[PDB]
Amino acid sequence: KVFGRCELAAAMKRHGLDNYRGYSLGNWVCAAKFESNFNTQATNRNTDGSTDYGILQINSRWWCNDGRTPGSRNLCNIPCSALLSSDITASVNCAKKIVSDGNGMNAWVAWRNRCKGTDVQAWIRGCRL
Ligand SMILES: [Cl-]
Ligand SMILES: [Cl-]
Ligand SMILES: [Cl-]
Ligand SMILES: [Cl-]
Ligand SMILES: [Cl-]
Ligand SMILES: [Cl-]
Ligand SMILES: [Cl-]
Ligand code: NA
Repeated sequence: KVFGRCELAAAMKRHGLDNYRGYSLGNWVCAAKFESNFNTQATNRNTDGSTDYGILQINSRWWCNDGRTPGSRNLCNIPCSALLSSDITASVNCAKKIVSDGNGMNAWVAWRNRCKGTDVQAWIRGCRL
């Protein structure tokens, strides 16, 4: 599914991401935009053989199981495929564990390079939140 911007904001917000670990909703929307263009189906292969999955491009090196990332962990206890669902529950639940791991949203390299310190509130402007 390709979410609309406000659609994704509303789902993130429902699922409890707004101000999760002190990150306003716009940070999460911005992250999703630059990670997946709001596409739940987005995948990207990393150089190390791991793969990033879903709207927040969660990586199989640590966070999910895809059966093809040697030495990896599955800290969210999910098949990576669950991160591709039109239901964002698994992505949000796993993102909450990621963002609590000590580096906050710096865990998402695209958030650090494209969202951090920007007017991230723009990403939820106009939404009936
Ligand atoms: Cl947009
Ligand atoms: Cl915001
Ligand atoms: Cl594996
Ligand atoms: Cl393969
Ligand atoms: Cl594990
Ligand atoms: Cl599995
Ligand atoms: Cl933080
Ligand atoms: Na894994």
